[PDB]
Amino acid sequence: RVTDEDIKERLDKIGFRIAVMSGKGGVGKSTVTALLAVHYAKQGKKVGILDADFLGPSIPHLFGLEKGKVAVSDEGLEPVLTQRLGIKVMSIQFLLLIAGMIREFLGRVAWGELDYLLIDLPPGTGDAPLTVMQDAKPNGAVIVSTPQELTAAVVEKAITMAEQTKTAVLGIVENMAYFECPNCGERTYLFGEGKASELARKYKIEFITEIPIDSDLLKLSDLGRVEEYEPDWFEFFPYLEHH
Amino acid sequence: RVTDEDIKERLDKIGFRIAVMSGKGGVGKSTVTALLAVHYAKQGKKVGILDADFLGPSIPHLFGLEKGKVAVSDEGLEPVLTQRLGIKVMSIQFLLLIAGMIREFLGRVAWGELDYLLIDLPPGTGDAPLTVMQDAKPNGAVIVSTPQELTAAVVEKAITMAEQTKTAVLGIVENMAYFECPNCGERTYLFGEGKASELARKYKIEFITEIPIDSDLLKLSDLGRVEEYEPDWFEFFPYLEHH
Ligand SMILES: Nc1ncnc2c1ncn2[C@@H]1O[C@H](COP(=O)(O)OP(=O)(O)O)[C@@H](O)[C@H]1O
Ligand SMILES: Nc1ncnc2c1ncn2[C@@H]1O[C@H](COP(=O)(O)OP(=O)(O)O)[C@@H](O)[C@H]1O
Ligand SMILES: [Zn+2]
Repeated sequence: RVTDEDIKERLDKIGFRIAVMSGKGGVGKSTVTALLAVHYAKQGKKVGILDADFLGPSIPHLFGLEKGKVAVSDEGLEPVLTQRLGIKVMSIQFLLLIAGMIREFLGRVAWGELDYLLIDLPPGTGDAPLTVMQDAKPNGAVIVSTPQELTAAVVEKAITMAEQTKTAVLGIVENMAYFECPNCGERTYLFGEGKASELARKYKIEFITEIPIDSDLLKLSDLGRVEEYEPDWFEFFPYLEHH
Repeated sequence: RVTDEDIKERLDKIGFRIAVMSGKGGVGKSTVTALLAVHYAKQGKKVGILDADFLGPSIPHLFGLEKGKVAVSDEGLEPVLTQRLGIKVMSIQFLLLIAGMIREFLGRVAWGELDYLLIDLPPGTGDAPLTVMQDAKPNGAVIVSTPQELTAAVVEKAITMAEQTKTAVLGIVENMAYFECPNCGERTYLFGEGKASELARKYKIEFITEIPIDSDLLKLSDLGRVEEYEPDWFEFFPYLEHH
């Protein structure tokens, strides 16, 4: 119902809008989203996450927000805040077609004044995540995918979408690329790993990162305490002017 | 189109029909299917695989069968054989609603005389994999799922389906449960691992196995040479009368 100009006055308080996509599911898009929200929060920045993954909403579960309950004030629908860092989260999970539901998350929700709003788009490069791009129109987007699945095609299907909304591709994250034995510190690289840096150099992308399969990030993700995850794989993410 | 009694004379040559299900995708259902077909083939047994995963058919790709091409003889639709071990494979992939397509794979295809016919059901415990059970009616089925997702509920949704077709639950496979550093041999167990043996003991299941995240099985799976994968995680699978 929210007017297309009603969003304007709402997002005018959001300094930068980042979108997190993936060639598919399992790649770990939502977990990465979480870590980029935690990265920016721990730095003192005000972060907001807009869970746009209707298929499989894992954002609320990563921050122990199973207490799905949306309250409404003058500002509108109050997004539940994570306890530890206080990051604002809005997911349809808190409500026990889609083109308009994101329009509402952008106009009715009270994101207040925050520097970043990470949008956790649905998996894939199809229309589903396309519609969200249309109404959101992020300033930057991050491509998330596993090593064994980081084709130049997919990476290009991404650079493609970012065109229909004119959104800069901020970087590429190669999730679950290697493994480090805590016993000796050895690193065993999975087949196809290393394809991130090459694609990035090829398509002129600035940021690149390789998050290994960390048994700890899996432990805390399930317990809903992903905010206590100490290792920061984004402690090199370039400045993004959020004025 | 095949009559429901036409299958009878067809499956009368198949000694045992095993079904491989999963609480969802990514769990590695199709890869496990492949290894159980390779396990039985390397032992001299005649194996047949019926790729029933329309959503994401990975069986043909695991055996380098991208040469999708179904030939038809007196016997009917000739299933393409894997080069190394000669396992018969039938997938809709070789053809560039579903309730009847499996009926055809059971009546038109020429499985000849084989001891085992592994069926790679679609992911999940919904209706999709249910319909396949109705027409197939396996003698045994194997539950495949990741450690972090092996709830007693899901394990029971399985024991449930096996009832509507009266099919014995042969065992539970905990895929990607741990990791072994080839440097020192250390084992790092992922969060939630070990839930297989417990569920099994609880529900009275005989076979149980834990296949670790093996960078090698990932290498050969992509190259379409999963038949060269030397480690046998089924070298303890109980005998199964297939006369
Ligand atoms: N680096 C990692 N190490 C270990 N487990 C991981 C890692 N990245 C993701 N996971 C786990 O993989 C599963 C899928 O990731 P998820 O973020 O849910 O994917 P997506 O958003 O595409 O559906 C979850 O159990 C998640 O916690
Ligand atoms: N033990 C393992 N070690 C490494 N990679 C694995 C393992 N099991 C599965 N994989 C990989 O995980 C992905 C998903 O498995 P898949 O069998 O395709 O799942 P599903 O049958 O449920 O669709 C594939 O890339 C597969 O090769
Ligand atoms: Zn080691």
